[PDB]
Amino acid sequence: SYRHSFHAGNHADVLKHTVQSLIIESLKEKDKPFLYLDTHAGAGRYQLTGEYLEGIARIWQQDDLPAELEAYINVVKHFNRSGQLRYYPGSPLIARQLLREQDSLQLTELHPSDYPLLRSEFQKDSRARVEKADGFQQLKAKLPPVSRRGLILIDPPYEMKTDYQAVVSGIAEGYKRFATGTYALWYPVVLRQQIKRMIHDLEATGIRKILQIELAVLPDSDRRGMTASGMIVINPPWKLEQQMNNVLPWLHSKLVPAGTGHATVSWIVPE
Ligand SMILES: *CCCN(CC[C@H](N)C(=O)O)C[C@H]1O[C@@H](n2cnc3c(N)ncnc32)[C@H](O)[C@@H]1O
Repeated sequence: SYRHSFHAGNHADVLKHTVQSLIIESLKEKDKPFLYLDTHAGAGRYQLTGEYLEGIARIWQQDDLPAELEAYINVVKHFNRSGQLRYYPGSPLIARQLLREQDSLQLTELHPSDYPLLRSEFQKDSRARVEKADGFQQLKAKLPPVSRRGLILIDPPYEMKTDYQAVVSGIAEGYKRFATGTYALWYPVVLRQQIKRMIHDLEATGIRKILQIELAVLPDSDRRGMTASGMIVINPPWKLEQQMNNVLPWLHSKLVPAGTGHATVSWIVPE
């Protein structure tokens, strides 16, 4: 039975899957195949009361949906053709629906209950390989892709402050093996100081061309839980900065009617 999740489809998922879909659509502009590598792939889909009421529900049926959200929202509608929100597609299903016949998917998830669900989403998809394995080890084992093109999505649990260091080390290892790939790292903002230190750690790797996309629903706080989330993109498609500048004001206005927080795009390290 599909996994239920109180947080699925919230503002952070909206931002993460919007960015994912735009990167995939840019990669599809060239006919050459590419790899989609999902290090922390989850269950695949989520059965939706819940934070989706403040996230995807606020945008998916809007008449003025920006063109930059059409690919993502059309996947959500594919899984909800009745017009009632019942299922939220995870990053693996976004990729399954947007990738072309010549592209490849490599998905990993250690969760003992969610790995079987993920496997069942791809049992009839010959483009995909699903493994019950550590996500960061895939940045060593699966890179570089034989196709020499790819999006690597890194979407891990952040459960203590050593995890923030593990993500940067993992990315450095992937980048050493595949310096031209696009790496998209999702992060939460609970304590801003922890994100500031992670970003410094990422800069200290020497990797260039790192874009930061962040959407906050509340100002930074000491005891409000997750107030924001973002995507750090290494080697973003050239269009992505402008696409996010086009869509972030609309997205923030729909996700946060009270107008609190912010939505920004900027460079951590330039080319
Ligand atoms: C940041 C947590 C995201 N994670 C993967 C989501 C996937 N990329 C998507 O876009 O749909 C959520 C799923 O990861 C698995 N998981 C395993 N262990 C945890 C912990 N400790 N916290 C959260 N998530 C965990 C689950 O399958 C989640 O649904």
